[PDB]
Amino acid sequence: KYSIGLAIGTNSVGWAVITDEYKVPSKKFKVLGNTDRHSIKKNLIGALLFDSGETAEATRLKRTARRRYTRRKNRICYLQEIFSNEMAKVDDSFFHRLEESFLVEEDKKHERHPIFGNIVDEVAYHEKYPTIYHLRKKLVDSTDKADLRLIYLALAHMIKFRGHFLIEGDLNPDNSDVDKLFIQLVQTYNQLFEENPINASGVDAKAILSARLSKSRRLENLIAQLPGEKKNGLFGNLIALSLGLTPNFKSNFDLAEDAKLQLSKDTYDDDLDNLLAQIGDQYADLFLAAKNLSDAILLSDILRVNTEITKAPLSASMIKRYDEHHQDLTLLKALVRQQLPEKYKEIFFDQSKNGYAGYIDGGASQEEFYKFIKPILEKMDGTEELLVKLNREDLLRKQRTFDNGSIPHQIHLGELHAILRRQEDFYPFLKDNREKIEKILTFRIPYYVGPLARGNSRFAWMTRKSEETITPWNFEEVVDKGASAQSFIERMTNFDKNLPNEKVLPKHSLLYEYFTVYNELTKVKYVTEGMRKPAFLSGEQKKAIVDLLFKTNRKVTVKQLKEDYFKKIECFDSVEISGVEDRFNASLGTYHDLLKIIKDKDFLDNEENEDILEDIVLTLTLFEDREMIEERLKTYAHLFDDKVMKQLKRRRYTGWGRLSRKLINGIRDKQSGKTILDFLKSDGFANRNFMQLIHDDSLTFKEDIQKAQVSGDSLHEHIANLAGSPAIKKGILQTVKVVDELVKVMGRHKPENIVIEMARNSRERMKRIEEGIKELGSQILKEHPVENTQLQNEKLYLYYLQNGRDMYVDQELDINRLSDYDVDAIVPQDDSIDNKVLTRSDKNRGKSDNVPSEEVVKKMKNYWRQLLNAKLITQRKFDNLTKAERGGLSELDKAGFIKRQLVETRQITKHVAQILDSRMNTKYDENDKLIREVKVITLKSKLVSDFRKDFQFYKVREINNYHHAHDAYLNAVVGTALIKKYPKLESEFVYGDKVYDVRKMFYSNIMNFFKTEITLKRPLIETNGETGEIVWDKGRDFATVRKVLSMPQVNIVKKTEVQTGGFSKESILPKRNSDKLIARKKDWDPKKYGGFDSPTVAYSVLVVAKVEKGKSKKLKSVKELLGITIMERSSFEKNPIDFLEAKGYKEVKKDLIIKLPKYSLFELENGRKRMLASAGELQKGNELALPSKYVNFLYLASHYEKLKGSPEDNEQKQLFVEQHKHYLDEIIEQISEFSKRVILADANLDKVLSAYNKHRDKPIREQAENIIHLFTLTNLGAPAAFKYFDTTIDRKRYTSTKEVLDATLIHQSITGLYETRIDLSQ
RNA sequence: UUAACGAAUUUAUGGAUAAAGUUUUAGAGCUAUG
DNA sequence: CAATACCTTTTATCCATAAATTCGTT
DNA sequence: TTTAGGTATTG
RNA sequence: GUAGCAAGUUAAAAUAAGGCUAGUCCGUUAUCAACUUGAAAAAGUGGCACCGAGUCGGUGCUU
Repeated sequence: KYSIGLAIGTNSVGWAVITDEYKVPSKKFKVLGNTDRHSIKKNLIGALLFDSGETAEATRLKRTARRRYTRRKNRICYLQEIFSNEMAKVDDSFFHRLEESFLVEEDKKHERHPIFGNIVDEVAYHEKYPTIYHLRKKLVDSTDKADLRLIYLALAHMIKFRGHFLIEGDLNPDNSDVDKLFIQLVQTYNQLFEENPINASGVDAKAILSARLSKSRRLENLIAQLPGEKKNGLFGNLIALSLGLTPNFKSNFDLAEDAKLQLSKDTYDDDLDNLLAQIGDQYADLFLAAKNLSDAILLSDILRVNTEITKAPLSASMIKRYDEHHQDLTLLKALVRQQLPEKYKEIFFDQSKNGYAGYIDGGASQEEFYKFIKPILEKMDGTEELLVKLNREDLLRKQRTFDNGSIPHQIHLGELHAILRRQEDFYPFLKDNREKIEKILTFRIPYYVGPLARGNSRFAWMTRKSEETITPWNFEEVVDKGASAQSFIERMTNFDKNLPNEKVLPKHSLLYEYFTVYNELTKVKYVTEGMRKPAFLSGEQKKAIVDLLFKTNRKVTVKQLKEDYFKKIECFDSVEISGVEDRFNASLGTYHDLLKIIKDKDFLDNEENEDILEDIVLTLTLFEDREMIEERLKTYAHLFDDKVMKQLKRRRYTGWGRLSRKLINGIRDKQSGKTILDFLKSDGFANRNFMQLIHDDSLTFKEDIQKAQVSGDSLHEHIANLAGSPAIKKGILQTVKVVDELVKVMGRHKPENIVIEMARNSRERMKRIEEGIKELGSQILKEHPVENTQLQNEKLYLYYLQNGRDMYVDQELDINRLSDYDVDAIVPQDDSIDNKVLTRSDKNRGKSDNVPSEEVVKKMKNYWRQLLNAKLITQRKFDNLTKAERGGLSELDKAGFIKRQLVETRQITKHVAQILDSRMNTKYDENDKLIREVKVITLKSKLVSDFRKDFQFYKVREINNYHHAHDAYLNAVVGTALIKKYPKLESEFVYGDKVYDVRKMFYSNIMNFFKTEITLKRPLIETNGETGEIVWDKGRDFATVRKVLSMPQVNIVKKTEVQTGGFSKESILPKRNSDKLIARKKDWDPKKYGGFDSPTVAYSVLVVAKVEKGKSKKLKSVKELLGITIMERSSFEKNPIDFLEAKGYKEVKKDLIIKLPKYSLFELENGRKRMLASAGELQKGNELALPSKYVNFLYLASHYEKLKGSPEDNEQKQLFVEQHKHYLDEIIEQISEFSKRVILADANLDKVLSAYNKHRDKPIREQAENIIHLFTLTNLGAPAAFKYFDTTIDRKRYTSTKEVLDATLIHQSITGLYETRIDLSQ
């Protein structure tokens, strides 16, 4: 006797209940608690607000760095352990000095100067090496035995910050000059080729090779310069190889098989010698030189500066930055003294000012500093070098900046190696550990391995050869690299849907291939002259046709079936094939790829081999790493020739199948003894399909399957499995939590109907006209020019693609008056450009029931073709216009018109249906078939969207929040109505499998029967034709829908949420004497070191106890709100009382402590409502019930997108504006009584009241839209800033929570209907 | 996901890296003047 | 107190799986 | 990409 | 303490407090009104009809 309608969203679930006669019911509700209100009446319509669901991405990203840091302190710890023994010979407490660099001298346990204890040599250190980058160059270059403490600093500084790993392979410091490497490339080529020598001469390899241009475009430019050799010539392939590329040297040597080489792809160190052996080892000396050039080019963009003098280019690159910075500072500091020496104190001494003082000591960024001084630079003379350096963006540069990290880790290794090479002569431990120390810089946990766990990480999957601790140097022996890489993909590979305990098989599985071919073959029927009736293929032919045609060629066409098997083997001269399409969809693609390599067809058929062949494709599909395949396949090398194995490693397969082995060949019928595959051949004269095999109550598969699946799952996992945005799953879980409570209210009765709905270019318009009159060549673009912002007006925009001519009339159109001209939909209602057309009269097409008539098509069949070839209309736009010559819009073509519109295409909503439908219908009849008690309808969102605009139920989002329940009411109404008159469409809307045909087919505008009068008659009492059931009464029902819409009480609930996440604001705050300064790590008093600030408050707790007051220390009873933070929450839950006493409370009444989560609800005094927004802040209580005539008004007053509808109704819409023009004073009057009652902000309303008095002379459409902003003052929520016209009005925040503590607390259930009220007294 | 196969984008989940920011300390501030 | 103003770490790179979505095919 | 709660200081 | 002037670019150390299961691991996603029952997961609990509508009000019947 009822129906539920839902409207699911991101931040809200909408819900309304509808009757046979479409009233929304009401009911008296009991109220718990100590308050005198023991019952309340509430309408069975509402909505549920909540904060959006948050994606794990933000969180995971924090996990990367959380690890990235606990792995970097570990990398420096590895350096120290090597030095620890040897350094103690040099400095007893060098490292201890560093560990404590952060501690203040009062807390420091050693000397204050780290590199050396003494103040005197520490000064001279910075005196000679102002940057580490300075020292790095010295540590690379000198031959002198430099102090061990310094060597550590340079090396550790490279290991602390490596640069990136986006290059594999090695680069060298020697390969910097491309010409010196280029000539070495030519120089070698002539020491090998005395018959066709080349020459360097006058080519600029440096500029040409190292350019932003394409790795191809640079190629052509170089061979163009040299005397004219071919890109295909040997030299070009060598130039091509050096530029990252994939040359084919087969052309020059004319080898039997093509061999191609890339300098990023792995197959290179191998590919050289496999090709090189045929040519000879002498040739290799060339290719290494070509590789060398490639490395010169690669780092050519990264180290742009000259670097010939030193082996340490990067540090040299810094030292120039520091020296340039120093030079230009003096010149700047000078030139300001010279001409403008009044501003200089602001510039170099004021930290706040984004000056150089702000740039260094203040927090000003390089972009902020640059912007700040660019004006001052151009007021003083000599500022050219300075300014050309500022547009270059290289002026007074810091050394460590955002743009580093374009640096690849290799060039650091080049300096580390150089230092290590220098000083190993002086320090023995260095020579031994040089390999061991470089690996620290070089190592990187390979991603497929993952976090190195000991079963104690949810994320980790790796496998260990020995249970011992992992260092970068023993990684290979302890970590089972491969099996991790298999576990790596396997944990993300889908499971078998039918049997979800077993892993899915590889897509190219040989077993899967057969399964896939025999399943298409079992349903093949052949008709021949001899036979009376068509018959399925039998067991021999399936087993014969596969052996005969599928093993012979890759794809099997139907013509091959009759000629190659039917005629040749069965000697049937003519036959007809019923089941299959033209070619067999399935293929034995793995069979043949395998066949060619091993060349042993006998090997492929012995079922003794299936496990051996399956494993190769499992290992062949799974693994990325060429090294790894070999370790796995070696087990098979005895069976196979040594040449065979070489090809197998090459073949890679990508992709995962649909079904497990256990499903196809494992599961067996207890009675038949046969498997699914074995039933797929030889099923008897009745040959059954795969789906058919599972769905036979006689066989054990329906009994075996269901045993595995029930073994079901809880809702969270049922919900979490759903694919799509994690925030919209919150609305889904909540929307199903909503439905479950509604049934409880209706006396645990199930409802018959359920309607669900979920809701979901400025310059583009200029270019489809720009180029469409360039191919037209017409001057209508020049005759009238326009701007890019105008084209969101429909009628203006249609003119331009049309060229000013009517498709229905063929005449030139006036530019000024388009209001009289109609926008015409090609198909009677689509509002897109694909189906919209602009003509003076929409009747010129002919019958408005019909497609534009043959009379206009004969006039304009050519003109719309000019517009297609100029892309001024789309083929769909054209094909719908032209369709009048293919018999017009066919009944089945018109069926495609409406049917496509009605059904929800979105896969997520469908699942929502199963969730509800399978959660509603539990009973099963005596037959296996399901009992369809509740009908789950999924409604499109546009259908209701037009319904509001059509039928005077206009929606305005921001005045109020009721429109969410309104959207649900309107979904329950339009849905139950559409299924009441159309059970044939039950299958199309409802999740039910029932059955619907397309054949039936007069108007393709589905939304018509509601209409009392329709633009060209319908009775006001509607009934289904066949059953006689009365479905819609236009006179009786439409009043109740406006009556329901215009209701002043709806349940609006904000889901209460404990707050989770980060402890506090992330910033480090400088030292302070505040007691709100949170310690960063225990030993650091934030007053001395600085700490955190601004904790997030998880939830507030209510405390009634005594505290000490005054020097008197008299205990007096206080009742207040304590804010439990996230950091605090752990301690609090263990012992609330002890935790409380530490906060200062005494004599705490434990029983009465109430944990108040965010958004908690309090009613105080005259029924104004306050939401607890924090321990110390509050949020707005109630939503303002502006009467419906205004909502309908303000939507029409706002004059939404001008007017879309028909112009004759639009005049009435315009008339409505003026007739109710005095409402603007009534609207503002509505707010004031609502403001005074609930909102308690007089301060603001008065400037508001004063603002509205001022703009009475401004037009209504301008005035009405600005009035809308004002409601954000009344909106339930958080105070926020709004502006009227030109006046910004600040927010009024409620910085005290006193008033709440003596009020009544409202605990509300998910719908809002069940309550428990608690009056608060001490 | 279509029939059925492929391709691509986007979103979801995960791994391995990088460069900045922020905070305390170390980089003897001097010269007139109480 | 309650106004009033101010504050809130960011930006890159590579690899993988899966759905959903909108293109293609012989 | 802006929300809306901490935080400190004023008239 | 004020006025003059020199100066600045670099570094170490922390990067959610921290936890035990001490791993080159883990620590910001999801989930949550209330009350009874539960270690949790989870289960349990709230008569109806009519006239009406500024945020639910009244009446009749049962209770």
